[PDB]
Amino acid sequence: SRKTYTLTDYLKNTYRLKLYSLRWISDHEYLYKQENNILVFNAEYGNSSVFLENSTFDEFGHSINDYSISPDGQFILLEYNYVKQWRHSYTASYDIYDLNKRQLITEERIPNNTQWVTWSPVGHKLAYVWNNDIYVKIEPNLPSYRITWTGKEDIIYNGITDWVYEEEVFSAYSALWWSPNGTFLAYAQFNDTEVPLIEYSFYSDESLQYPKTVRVPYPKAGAVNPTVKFFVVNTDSLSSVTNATSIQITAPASMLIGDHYLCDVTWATQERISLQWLRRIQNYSVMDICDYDESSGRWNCLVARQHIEMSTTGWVGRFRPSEPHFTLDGNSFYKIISNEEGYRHICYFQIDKKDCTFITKGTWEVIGIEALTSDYLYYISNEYKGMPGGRNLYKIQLSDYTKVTCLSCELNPERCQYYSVSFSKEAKYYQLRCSGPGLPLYTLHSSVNDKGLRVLEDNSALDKMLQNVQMPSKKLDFIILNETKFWYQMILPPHFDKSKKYPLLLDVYAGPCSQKADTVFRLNWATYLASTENIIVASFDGRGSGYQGDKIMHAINRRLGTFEVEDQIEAARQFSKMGFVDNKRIAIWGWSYGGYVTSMVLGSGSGVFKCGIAVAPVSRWEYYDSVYTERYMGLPTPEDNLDHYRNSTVMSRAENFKQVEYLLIHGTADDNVHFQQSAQISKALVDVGVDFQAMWYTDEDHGIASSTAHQHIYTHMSHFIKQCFS
Amino acid sequence: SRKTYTLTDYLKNTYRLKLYSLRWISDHEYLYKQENNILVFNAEYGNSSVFLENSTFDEFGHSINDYSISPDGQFILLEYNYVKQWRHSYTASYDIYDLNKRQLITEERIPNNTQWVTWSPVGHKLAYVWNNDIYVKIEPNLPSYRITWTGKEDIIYNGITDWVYEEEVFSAYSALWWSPNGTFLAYAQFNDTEVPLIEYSFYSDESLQYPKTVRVPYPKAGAVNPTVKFFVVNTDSLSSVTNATSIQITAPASMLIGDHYLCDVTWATQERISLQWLRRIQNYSVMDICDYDESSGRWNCLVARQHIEMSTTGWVGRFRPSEPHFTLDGNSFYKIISNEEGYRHICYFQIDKKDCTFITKGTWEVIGIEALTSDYLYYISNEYKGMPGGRNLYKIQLSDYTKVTCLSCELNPERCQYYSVSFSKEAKYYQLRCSGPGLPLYTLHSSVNDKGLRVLEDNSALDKMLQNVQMPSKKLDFIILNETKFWYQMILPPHFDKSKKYPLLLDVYAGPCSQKADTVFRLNWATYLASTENIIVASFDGRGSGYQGDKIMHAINRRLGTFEVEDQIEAARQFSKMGFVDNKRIAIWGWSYGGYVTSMVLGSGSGVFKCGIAVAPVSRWEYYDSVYTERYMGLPTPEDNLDHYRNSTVMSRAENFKQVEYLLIHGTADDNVHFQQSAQISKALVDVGVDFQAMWYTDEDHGIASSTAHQHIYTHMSHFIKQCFS
Ligand SMILES: *C(N)[C@@H]1CC[C@H](C#C)N1C(=O)CNC1(C)CCN(c2cc(C(=O)O)ccn2)CC1
Repeated sequence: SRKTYTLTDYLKNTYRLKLYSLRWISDHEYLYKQENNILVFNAEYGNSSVFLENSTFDEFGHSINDYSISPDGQFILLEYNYVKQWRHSYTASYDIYDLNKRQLITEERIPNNTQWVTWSPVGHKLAYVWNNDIYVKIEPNLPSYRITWTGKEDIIYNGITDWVYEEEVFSAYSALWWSPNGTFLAYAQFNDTEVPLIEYSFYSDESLQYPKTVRVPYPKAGAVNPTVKFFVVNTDSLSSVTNATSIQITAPASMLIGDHYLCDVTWATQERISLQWLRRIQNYSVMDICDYDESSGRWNCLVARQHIEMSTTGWVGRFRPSEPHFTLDGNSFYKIISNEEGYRHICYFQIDKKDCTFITKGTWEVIGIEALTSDYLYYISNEYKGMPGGRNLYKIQLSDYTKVTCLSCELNPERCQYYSVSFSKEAKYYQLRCSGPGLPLYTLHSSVNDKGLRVLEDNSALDKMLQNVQMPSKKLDFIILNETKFWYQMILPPHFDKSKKYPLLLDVYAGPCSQKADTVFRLNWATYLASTENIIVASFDGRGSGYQGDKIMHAINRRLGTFEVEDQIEAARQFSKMGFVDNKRIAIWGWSYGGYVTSMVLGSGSGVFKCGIAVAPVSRWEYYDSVYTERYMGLPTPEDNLDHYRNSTVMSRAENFKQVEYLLIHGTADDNVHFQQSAQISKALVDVGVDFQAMWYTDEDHGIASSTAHQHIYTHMSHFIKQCFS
Repeated sequence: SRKTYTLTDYLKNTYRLKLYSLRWISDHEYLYKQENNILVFNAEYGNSSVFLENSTFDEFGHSINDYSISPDGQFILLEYNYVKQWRHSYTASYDIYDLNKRQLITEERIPNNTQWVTWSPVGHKLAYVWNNDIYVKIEPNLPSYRITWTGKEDIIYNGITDWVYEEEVFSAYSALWWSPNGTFLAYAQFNDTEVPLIEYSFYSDESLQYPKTVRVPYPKAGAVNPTVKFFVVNTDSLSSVTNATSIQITAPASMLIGDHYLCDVTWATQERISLQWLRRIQNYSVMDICDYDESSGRWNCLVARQHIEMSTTGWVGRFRPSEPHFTLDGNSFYKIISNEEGYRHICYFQIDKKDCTFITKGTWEVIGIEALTSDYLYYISNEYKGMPGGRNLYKIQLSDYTKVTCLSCELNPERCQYYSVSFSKEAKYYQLRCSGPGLPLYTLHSSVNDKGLRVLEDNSALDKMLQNVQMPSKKLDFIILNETKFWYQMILPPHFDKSKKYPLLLDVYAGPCSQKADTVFRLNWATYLASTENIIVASFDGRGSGYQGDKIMHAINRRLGTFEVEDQIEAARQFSKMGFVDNKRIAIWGWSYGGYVTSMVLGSGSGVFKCGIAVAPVSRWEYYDSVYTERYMGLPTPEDNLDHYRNSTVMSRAENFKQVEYLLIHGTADDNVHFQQSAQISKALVDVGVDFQAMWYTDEDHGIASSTAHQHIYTHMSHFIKQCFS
């Protein structure tokens, strides 16, 4: 009939998804920014007004890529001169616009090249980092107060994370946390003094005669890690002639005994803060609860009021220990932890009591706690229909755990099976975001009766466009591997005929706690391969997968590169045994961890796969960062796990590549997974006489996301797959 | 018929060429090494004896990769622990062996990591460089005399060249010159203090956790160059307590006025040395002839003995001003210079007279002066049959320039048209080396009558093998473009049929003063392409080509990337008009300058070529080194030749690559043509949306010559060509 979803539709993004990104400014109003003007909406009735006109800054003389209204409704922080750094960090220029007098504050403005900026939770206080030092501005137009003086590029970081903490433990650039009402400002300091540096070339624009060398503090497995220190300062007792005084919170002793990390800071009350520490051997973590001492000024963390979280089967937390949610009086909290059965559920704690109480249970897991009222506890879980790849919002009554209600399950079971949620300040209202299996659906509700107020966006426009295109379908099912069931998904070509034999591409990631089989609606490269090239694209969640309990997830503990690749191979082998797969044309590909798995599978000598594509893969764990690698592999020492670090490299399987067609791709400026990793893969293949294909992307990083490089890499990969299958 | 010359034959070197490398130790004898022992031959009769048995060093305990017998016959220098650096430079360990007492010297031995070592020209003195300083040994077993104390890594070089001087001017690591009888030791000192560094990553073995950054002083076009100083020391006037005094030889003023180079040093007599200096604008060069002053100890270079060499059409010399050949008394000399008609011929000079007298003339060129007696001057030229691609030995009478005799022309006109020669100490005997077009043939002759004494090697063995294989044929001919004729060669498939239409591969280099069409016999990749794949491999010498006079060579002055690439297109366009060429399958490939040209040709938008391969190409001249680049391009300033520098880049033609299949290959540790150059090419292609093939070779340099890499790249390229043509 009509056309198919082509490679150009994907690259040029002709079929666009509509979103509904709102920013709650209260328990009743949210701002719905548009391509032009920002509106303010009344959640209850839906009426709206204009918060500030698009023309308001026609003559700002700079392109504004982001705004950040103070919790005051009094000021607007304007971000411009954006310059991306790593995955989360970046620098920019900031201007404060006074909403009152509609004037642009021109005095004592924030420095250019500022690293981080954030308002206080309540007032209009400002805290920012610049040149690695922390500054506080009690008033938009008032002079700033330097809180720290030790900041030093690539060495001492105050209020901001270094490379590894940004990527692997905080997933943020910021390392500062205001107290509930803004009185205190807590921050972290990182010392990269002896951390080795990764060095690589950056060629820049053509006009650069000499390539520059980029050097950054990056600790590879087994190397010297950065050290951290926590501090708290009172933003009210700050003079303007005396240097602010920061109180350091240290220990615990079970942590200070060796290398450790700071993996979480959460304020309980206005004078109570919780901190979670993790040993370098991420087997054991400790939460300290510290209270402010009025007539002392310092903070005390009572031993006995601390809680230990450890595992004997694997590491702690999914990626790190979960975050606690404190009750009004801060004398108790709720947090996700692994069951005695290995399933993650909500445990209820009394700050001075060792044993907690699980308020949920079952062979499913709580993905996260979304909101806590004195009445109910709202959380997301994959309980419904026993599908680990589904996400639903549930509320449990704190007075009767026996009373848990599903708020998303039945809204539209056919179209919606994967939800995310966004509550207002007091959780009076909430916005549900459905992202599959049907077209993304955004709606608004009220917590009191859980009444559906209205549809914010149903993507009806895209719906109309897609009915004139031959789209692929998605199969989400499971297979059985010795007692246990493992899920998978397959993007099936239009007019799928189970009688016919199709070529198959295994799309892989498979890193610990990952999930490639779900109910999410996507418009990606796989859509095109299936719609236009009639290729089945499958993904399988084997041992190591998350959201299914620890027996499965911790199965690859200390053994990266074993079961998770073997299982990907076993899936393929079983997919071909379903009858609609041409086992002479089965390929595999992945990015980053997926690149590692792809390479390991292709070098396994299974002969199952004809060809494969590895994009920015890890080739050996000693090349990757410590925080992530060590979490699963332990330490690369003969006393610990060295032997396996050495047995799970790609280069040792070089000889086996003689049987396959391989495409190795990598960005030269990858700061995460260093080009080095592929450099060594290609070298081992050359030393063994194996022919293969390669492609480097100069000055591109781990995402290979610039507009041009992105279109080029997927175009190159399409050709490779088409050639391998035709 | 039987079999063909396969890719494996080329890669595994199954069909070995034999050589007869001899070393003249006197005017009557020479040394001829064997895989085992070294023999000594009597040129007159041919009888030989063993100089030193192979077993001699059975239990040396070290793999010796090179020997060096003193011009004494008394000692043998043993080279081991060899470690390569750039094209000519390398470090190693050295042990001396006393052939007199057949003892291994163990006292005061040469240090490890020695950068260079050389015997004096007559006795058994030794001069070596270590840690950038010069040392002298009057006796193999005696304490060494330090000569210099300024040596500093990557900064000050004594006795050895820096990167650019090694590659572009001296084509050697060595920068020290012994006087004829060994009395004086002259050397050059290089200062790279402000020379920018090229930096690139070296991955090393898999075990290396953090990649290393290599940094070498390398001046790119227009950058700050290294400065040079010259000194001469009397190695007979050394105490053992006094830090020997080096006498500096400075200027000339016409040189000191700005940036310049030392491009040649030649000793005239025991007390007369000659130096040649060149302006950074390699248009003007001054030669100084200096004399040792007995009651001064210093050296004086009399203006009046200095000769100037300059050019108005281009640069001076083929790659540098030619070297002088002095008559016994050092009162006059001969050297190859450009004619008034633009052809290089031998000119005769009186050391104190400005004007010289050409002793040869014609529309052909003297390639080199090989020997000089009181009676004759022997030289190589391409006069015979008027074909620029042939080489023959000639001897001219000093009494009558009218009497020039060809000593190789007729020895075997069918088999031999390309000669080189090696004279004995007093030119009483000489060995001729025919390297094509037939199999290489080595013979001996006596100068008195020019009588052939005997055949040294005729490669009869290799001849027997090759008869049982279908070898390709070689056609050397020319075409005519506007009055002028340009030569070309084609490797033709076995049983070539001018009626049939064959696919054509244009093997290109085309650098200024290059020659790809000659009568040399070669067993290489092209041999495989033609023999086994039936592909015609052609090469064309257009504008910029050498050995045909300046009109042709200087055509591209200040204009690289113009006529030389255009002509290569014209040649293909001309070949495809001979009838035995499938104009639908014309490919092109090259290395270094050939890579550059191939890239410019593929980006020309000519429509003539279907695909191409560029290996380690130059992409824009500002990225290449100053000495070579500025020699033809001048300086990259708006006051000089900047506009053309910006007009001859490969990336400006990115768009046009849409019409061809391109393969970009580059070693990552290329210290000569930096990976950066291919990195900017790939970026321009990505940014323009052009698809292509690439392949990097980790830790490989300009030659990509490691055993495995070499086999790998030719295998990869073969697949590419085969695919493009089948
Ligand atoms: C590739 N994925 C590399 C090598 C293998 C290892 C894994 C898995 N890699 C990492 O980069 C590890 N770091 C994390 C776990 C990658 C996934 N991740 C993440 C975060 C966001 C976000 O918005 O915060 C988005 C996508 N992926 C967290 C870091």
